[PDB]
Amino acid sequence: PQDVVVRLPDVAVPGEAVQASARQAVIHLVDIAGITSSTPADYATKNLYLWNNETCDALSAPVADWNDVSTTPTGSDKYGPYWVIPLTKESGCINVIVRDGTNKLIDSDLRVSFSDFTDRTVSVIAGNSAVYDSRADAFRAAFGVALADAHWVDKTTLLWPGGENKPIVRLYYSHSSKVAADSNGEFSDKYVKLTPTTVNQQVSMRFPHLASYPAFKLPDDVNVDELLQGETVAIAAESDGILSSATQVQTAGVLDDTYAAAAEALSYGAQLTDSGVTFRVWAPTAQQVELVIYSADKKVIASHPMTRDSASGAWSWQGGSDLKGAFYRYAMTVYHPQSRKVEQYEVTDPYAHSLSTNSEYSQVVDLNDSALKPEGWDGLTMPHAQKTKADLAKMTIHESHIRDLSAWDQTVPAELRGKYLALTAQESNMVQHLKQLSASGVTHIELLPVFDLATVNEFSDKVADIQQPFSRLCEVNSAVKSSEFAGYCDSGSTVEEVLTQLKQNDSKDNPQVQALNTLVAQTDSYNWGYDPFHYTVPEGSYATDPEGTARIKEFRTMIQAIKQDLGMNVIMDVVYNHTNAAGPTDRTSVLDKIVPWYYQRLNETTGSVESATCCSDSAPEHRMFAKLIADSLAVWTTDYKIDGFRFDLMLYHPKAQILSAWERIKALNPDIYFFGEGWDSNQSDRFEIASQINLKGTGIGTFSDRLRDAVRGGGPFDSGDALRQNQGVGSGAGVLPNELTTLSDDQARHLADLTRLGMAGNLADFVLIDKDGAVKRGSEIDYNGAPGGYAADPTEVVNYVSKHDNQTLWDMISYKAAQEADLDTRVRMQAVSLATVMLGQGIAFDQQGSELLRSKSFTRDSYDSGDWFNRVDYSLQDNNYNVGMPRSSDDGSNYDIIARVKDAVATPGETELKQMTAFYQELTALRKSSPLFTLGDGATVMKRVDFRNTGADQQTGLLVMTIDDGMQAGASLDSRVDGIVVAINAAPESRTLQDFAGTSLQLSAIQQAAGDRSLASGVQVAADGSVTLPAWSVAVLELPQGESQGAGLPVSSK
Ligand SMILES: OC[C@H]1O[C@@H]2O[C@H]3[C@H](O)[C@@H](O)[C@@H](O[C@H]4[C@H](O)[C@@H](O)[C@@H](O[C@H]5[C@H](O)[C@@H](O)[C@@H](O[C@H]6[C@H](O)[C@@H](O)[C@@H](O[C@H]7[C@H](O)[C@@H](O)[C@@H](O[C@H]8[C@H](O)[C@@H](O)[C@@H](O[C@H]1[C@H](O)[C@H]2O)O[C@@H]8CO)O[C@@H]7CO)O[C@@H]6CO)O[C@@H]5CO)O[C@@H]4CO)O[C@@H]3CO
Ligand SMILES: [Ca+2]
Ligand SMILES: [Ca+2]
Ligand SMILES: [Ca+2]
Ligand SMILES: [Ca+2]
Ligand SMILES: [Ca+2]
Repeated sequence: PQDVVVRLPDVAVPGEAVQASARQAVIHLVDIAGITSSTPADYATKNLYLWNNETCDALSAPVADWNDVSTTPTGSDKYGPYWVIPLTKESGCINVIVRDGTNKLIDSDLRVSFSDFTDRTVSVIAGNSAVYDSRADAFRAAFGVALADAHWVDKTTLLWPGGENKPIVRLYYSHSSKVAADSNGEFSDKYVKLTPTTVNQQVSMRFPHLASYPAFKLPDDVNVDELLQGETVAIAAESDGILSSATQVQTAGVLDDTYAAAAEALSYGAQLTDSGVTFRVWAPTAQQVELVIYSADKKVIASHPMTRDSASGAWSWQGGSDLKGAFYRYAMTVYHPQSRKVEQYEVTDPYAHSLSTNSEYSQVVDLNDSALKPEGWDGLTMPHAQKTKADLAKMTIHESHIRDLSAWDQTVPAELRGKYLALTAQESNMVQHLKQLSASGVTHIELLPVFDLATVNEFSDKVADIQQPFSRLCEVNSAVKSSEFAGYCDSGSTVEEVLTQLKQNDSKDNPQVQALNTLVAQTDSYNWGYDPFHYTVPEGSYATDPEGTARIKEFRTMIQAIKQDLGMNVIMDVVYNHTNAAGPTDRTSVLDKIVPWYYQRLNETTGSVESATCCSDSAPEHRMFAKLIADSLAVWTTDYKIDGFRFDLMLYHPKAQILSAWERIKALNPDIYFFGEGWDSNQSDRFEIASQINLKGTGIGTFSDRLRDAVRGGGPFDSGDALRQNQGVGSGAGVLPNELTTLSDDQARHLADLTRLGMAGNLADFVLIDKDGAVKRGSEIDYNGAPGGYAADPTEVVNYVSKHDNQTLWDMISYKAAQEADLDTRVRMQAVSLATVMLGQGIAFDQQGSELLRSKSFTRDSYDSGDWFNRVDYSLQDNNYNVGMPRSSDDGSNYDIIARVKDAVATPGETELKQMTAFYQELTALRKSSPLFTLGDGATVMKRVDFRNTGADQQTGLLVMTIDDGMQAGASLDSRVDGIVVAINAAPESRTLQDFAGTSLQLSAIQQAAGDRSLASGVQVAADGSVTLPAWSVAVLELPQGESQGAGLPVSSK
């Protein structure tokens, strides 16, 4: 009122000094600092460095002497200097650097492509590294709103670097337009002034990554709720009111400080009460929300302006009970900072609980209706207990996929192939194999994404699968008509048949199976599905009918068949760490359309949605997304009876967030198990991440990569010859070397430390003898510079040697096994590999089909490689090995080593698969054959679990583990044995154990029953108590328990 007027510099927008003529380019330097006059700031010291050579070669005679300053401006006007630059051809690009003497002003070897600016007349500006098409663009950028490095973090606090040490600091706002300069070049919209302040600790706690930011203070009476209705720009100016900078404002902090407290007390979605249906959606910044209501054929039949609750920021409307079954969306009117527009669009409900086909509309549903439950649903019990640490330890997971399970199975009814309902085909090969796996002690099926994914089109008409005519492929995929496979549109054979014919002439120089499959991938039904569209509705394409609630009942039918007929618990993979899209445009941007910039994690400076996850990084560190997650998990827990959840990329989540979620779900069902996967994150600066280290002692499990890398060999980044040289314990590291490896005995001995430690459950405090005979705690064994042991209890550790991502176990072994290793040796290598997991104290996890030697033709990342490369054949003809070179984009640089190694031995057939299945069932039956394998508690494991054959002079590749049921340990947990010995001999030599001489040790009953089909076939226990172990074998032995408890196998104090 008294205030200085903030404004542009009173000078017109500059035109162009010179346009370039033929064989010329022109470069303007827009001296912005000078144009707010005073000094004529001489331009003779200004100069260009121009050099050609690689990348850009269009200049005509570049002065390559770096010091030579002589290339000074051709002329100047009041807006600065400019340069006329001769060229060779005028189509191309040039390399330029801009300098004040040998000093320098644009921290970047900048470049001028003539393909963008075809008049070759561009402008730049001291500091910016951008290349503008005119001085006016540059000038406007210089004085226009840019980036979004202002953070309105609570009601009275704005963190912003742009305002540091500036007299005028203000928050401008326009409810309905962009904030911009006047007809008079002034900023006339309303504003609040910001007084410099010091940030506080409540906000330093909340935003540690922003704590070095200049803090600014808002009058205690600012009408916050009105500022968040529109656009909010932060602006800084000098004493004359001329603008220094202006940026957009990230508002997520102040939205939580303002509304989260009230909004967490509310329930969301379309909710059947007894008064009818209540709709509520959280839209704290929206200007309008209307509830549109749709007919069965998707016509508008009502549109209701909703009631905004001023405290929560949530919008609600109460309607009739006849809205049950109606399709609906929210018609939003809302400012989006990305587009700087008050957008208008219809968004489906992020709390949707049912959907129309391909998720176009959300649908009012009562999940409690018996109409959407299969008969007996409410009685469904957990076939396996999860209460105690010992209960959880017995967990043995089968990581599976809806289409992997049934797509190829001719014994599944055609219409159920690739569907939730394939699991009811009680006499299919797939289902009876799973029933057998369960019988032998697989306990858990883990489901790859069955929530609503984005990346399969649920309109069946727009989708062709390889089991269908190839002409169907051409109809729905127009790229096919314009490719080397066009001839097959009339062939009258299926895509499956065409792919089989392409095997014959397929090689590293004719990778044609992959070439056709790549196009199939775009329009088939196949995807892992790590692409969330709606978090709390079943995927529609796995239903026999994706329109409406059909999927809800079919899914639960599937859940029933796994728990009741199959006798297994059920785990869901869940992806709360990202969304499929953000912004106001994209079909699958849901959350970021309704409350823009609140649900995604943004770069502190630009405000861009980060993509470290792959995609649109979500922001689970914000309260209303934490609630969304917990409410979502609750529905899956209560309404779908899911027994546990695997968090994808769990370290992009705050530890406190996961724990808070777990407590909410423990409150509904105390035995639900939580675990997740995580290795990169790099979000440590924003909060304490949900990582392997930090989660110690919480009871949240994590995939361990330690044993995995030690038994598989190498790591996930390997390519080329490293895939072969990096043998593991499972593939003969240092005992049966191949022709390329260099692994020393020490390197091999270290892998074995990682593997014992993992078999004892990868505890930090478990004490063992290392490769050099030194005493070490699990934390003290090294895993690529990190402590190897990180857990408090073994139930915090999930062990595995194969998984959906990266190469399958069989393919790793094929990469790494010595040529002399024959097929049966490779089969036992698979079995010994898996024994380190199945006989270990950690939770046991494994890829569907390891019991069938599953291959993906060396495909490392098969998320989109279709029915073809992920084939699992429950008719036991082969293991899908050698069905073509894998996709070139991701595996092309491995074609050389593949062709070199691929044909060392024969492709596994029915005999080998059947042999492997028995090996597998033997191991899992052993895992549950005695409680000593699954002690549960970490203090119990240290007290009872020990190793032999340790130290520098160990027999390489021979793991000997003891479990004690004797007196030094406490109660006899097994009323049949006093102790157990697990001997895994991953070596070509036979080995003899003397540690148990004259002690009445004996082979386990399970292995003795399997005869010469046992992994222990050929093991002899002498009367003097020595044990002979055949090459490549796994033996489990027992101390028989007498009339009272014996002395067992006490752990030594090291
Ligand atoms: O998200 C990434 C990744 O995370 C997980 O891996 C973790 C792992 O479990 C930990 O043990 C550890 O990783 C260490 C690793 O095991 C060691 O081998 C070593 O790695 C070094 C390599 O030896 C060395 O060669 C080099 O790596 C370079 C590669 O040679 C080069 O090709 C490129 O890497 C690219 C890959 O080739 C390419 O496949 C792709 O990587 C993807 C993964 O394959 C995919 O599985 C997933 O990776 C997860 C993995 O599943 C987890 O287990 O996504 C990846 C997307 O990037 O793309 C790569 C990028 O171009 O560049 C690297 C440059 O380093 O150096 C490495 C690093 O020292 O030490 C490892 C330490 O990281 O931690 C990781 C956490 O990432
Ligand atoms: Ca131009
Ligand atoms: Ca879907
Ligand atoms: Ca696909
Ligand atoms: Ca970051
Ligand atoms: Ca006992």
